[PDB]
Amino acid sequence: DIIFRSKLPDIYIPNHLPLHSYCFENISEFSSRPCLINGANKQIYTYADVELNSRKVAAGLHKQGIQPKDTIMILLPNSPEFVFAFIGASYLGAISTMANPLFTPAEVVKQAKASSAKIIVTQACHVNKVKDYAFENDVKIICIDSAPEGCLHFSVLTQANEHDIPEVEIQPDDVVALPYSSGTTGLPKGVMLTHKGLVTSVAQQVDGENPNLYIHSEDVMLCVLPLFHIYSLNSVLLCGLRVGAAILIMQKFDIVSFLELIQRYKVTIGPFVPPIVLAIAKSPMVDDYDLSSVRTVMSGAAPLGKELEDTVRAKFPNAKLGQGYGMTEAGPVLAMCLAFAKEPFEIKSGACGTVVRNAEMKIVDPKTGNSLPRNQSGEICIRGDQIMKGYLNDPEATARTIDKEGWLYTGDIGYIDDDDELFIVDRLKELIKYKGFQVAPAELEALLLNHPNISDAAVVPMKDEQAGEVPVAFVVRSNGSTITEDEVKDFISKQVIFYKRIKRVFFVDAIPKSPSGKILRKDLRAKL
Ligand SMILES: CC(C)(COP(=O)(O)OP(=O)(O)OC[C@H]1O[C@@H](n2cnc3c(N)ncnc32)[C@H](O)[C@@H]1OP(=O)(O)O)[C@@H](O)C(=O)NCCC(=O)NCCS
Ligand SMILES: Nc1ncnc2c1ncn2[C@@H]1O[C@H](COP(=O)(O)O)[C@@H](O)[C@H]1O
Repeated sequence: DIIFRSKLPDIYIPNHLPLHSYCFENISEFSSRPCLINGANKQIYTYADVELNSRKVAAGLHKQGIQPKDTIMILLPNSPEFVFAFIGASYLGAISTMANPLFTPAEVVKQAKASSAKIIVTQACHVNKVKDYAFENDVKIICIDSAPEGCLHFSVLTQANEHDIPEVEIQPDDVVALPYSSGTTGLPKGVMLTHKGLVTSVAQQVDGENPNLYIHSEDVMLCVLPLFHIYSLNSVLLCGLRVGAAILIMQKFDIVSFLELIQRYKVTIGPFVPPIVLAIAKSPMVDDYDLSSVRTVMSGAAPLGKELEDTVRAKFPNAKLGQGYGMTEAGPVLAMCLAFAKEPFEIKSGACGTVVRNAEMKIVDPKTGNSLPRNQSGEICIRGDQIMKGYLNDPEATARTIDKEGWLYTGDIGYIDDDDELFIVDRLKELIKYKGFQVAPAELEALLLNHPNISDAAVVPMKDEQAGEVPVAFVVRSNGSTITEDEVKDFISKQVIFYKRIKRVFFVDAIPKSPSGKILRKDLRAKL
C-alpha cells in the first residue's frame, strides 16, 4: 500500500482513560473558568459546575436503573442538560444515543428500538412522539422543562447525590456514544464510538506540542451546530472541554442571535458549515456587528467554495479560515486544516485538511483495489484507533465497511497532493447531504415502494445552492396509475423530518440498473 500520514509527528495518547477522565484530566487548571454558557438565558456553568452536575446526573441515572452498557437516548436541542446527560452516562460506563428532536414519531421510535434506549431525555413538546411506545416498553421519559403526567423531570437526576455513583469498571473498548449513520449503503445504523476511539480522536485534534487545532482555555467556542451529531459533540464539546475553553450554546440558529452572541461574548472559535456562511453572505445586517473576536473559522460537511470563502475573509477580518473532513464512522475526524496548528502550515483554498496524526490514510482505485499515488483520485480509506468499533448489532455491515486490516472505506473519492493536502472530488456512496444532514436514499426508496401506485424508485442528490444537495426521486408508476409529482411528495413529507423531503420527482419507464440488479446512481446524477 501507498500510505499517507500527517505532516505532524505522532503523539502520546492516554487512550486507556475513560472519556470523562480524559476530558477533565486537567480540570484543576480550569476549575473556576466558564465551561458552558447558555446563550439564551446568559447562565454560566463553570468547569467545576459541569463536572459536578455530570456526576450528580450519573448518580441520578444509576438510581433510575442505568447499568454499565445500558443506553439512554438524548432527544434534545443543544443545552446544558444535553451535556450533563452525555457525561453522566459516561461516568456509569453507559451509552448515549443522540437524536434530532425534530424527528417524526416513527423516526424517533425506530432509533429508540434499534438502540434499546432505557430512558429518553427530551422536552415536554416531544413527549407525544414517544409516550405510547415508552409506556408499552418500560422506557422512562425525562423532561428538561416541564414533566407531563407519566414523565419525570430532569431535576430528579440533578438532585441526586454525586457520592452515590457506583464503583464502575470501564474498558477502553466500551461504547460511550451511539450516533446513527447510513454509512456507505443502506439504512441508518448505530455507530459504536468508544472511550478509546473518542479519546484518540480528541487527542488527534487538540493534544501535542504542536496541536493540529490550537485551542486553549481563553477561547470562546460557538456551539450552534447540533450536539446530536458527532461532528459537534466531538469537535466542539469534547475538544473544548479537553482544553478548558468556554462553550457558548445556541439552541437554534438565527442570523441575529448568531451575530449578537459572537459580538457580546467575543467568540474566538467559529465551527460552521457552508449554509451558515451563506446566511452571513445574504444578510446586510452583518456589517453592523463586530465579529473581530473570531480568530478561527472552521468549516466542514461540504465545500465552502470561493464566494463563501470571500464572505468569511470580509466579515471575520481576524479569522484564519480552513476546511476539514469527517465521517461519523471515522470518529469522525479524518483530516484537519494545518493552518490551525499552534505552529501553522500553509494551506490551499479548496483543500479539506491533512490526515490526522496517529493514523494512516490510503487512496484506493475502485476498479482495481490498488492504492494510488499523489494527485490520483480514488476511494479515501483511513486506519487508526479513532474509528468506530463497528455498527451496533450489524456484523455484516461492519465487515463490509472496515476491512480485516483495519481500513475504513469511506465511499468518498479524493486525492492527496504534493503538500499532503486532501481534496474531496466525488462521492461513490449513495448518501445525500442536506445542509450537513444525512439523507439515506434506501430509507426514502423503501417508503416510496410502500405506495400501491409506485412500482420502482431511485433517490439521488441534486445540486442545490441553499442546501448543498436535495433529494430527488426517479419513480416508475404502477399499471393504471395517474399519481402526480405533488402526490408522491406529500406522501413522503408526512412521514419524514424536514430535510428528507423529496424536492423533485421524475417519472420514468424504468430505473437504470446493472446486470446484477443495482441502481445506476451515477447515470441518474449525470442526467440531472
Ligand atoms: C446549517 C444550519 C445551522 C441551519 O439551521 P436553520 O436555520 O435552523 O435551518 P435548517 O434547515 O437546519 O432548519 C430549519 C427547519 O427546521 C424545521 N423546524 C423548526 N422547528 C420545527 C418544529 N417545531 N416542528 C417541525 N419542524 C421544525 C423547519 O422545517 C425549518 O425550516 P424553516 O425555518 O424554513 O421553516 C443547520 O442546518 C445545521 O446545523 N446544519 C449542520 C447539521 C450538522 O451538524 N450535521 C451533521 C454534521 S455536518
Ligand atoms: N469537507 C467536506 N467536503 C465534502 N464532503 C464532506 C466534507 N466533510 C464531510 N463530507 C461528506 O459527508 C460525509 C460524512 O457525513 P456524516 O457522517 O453525516 O458527517 C463524508 O463521508 C463526505 O461524503
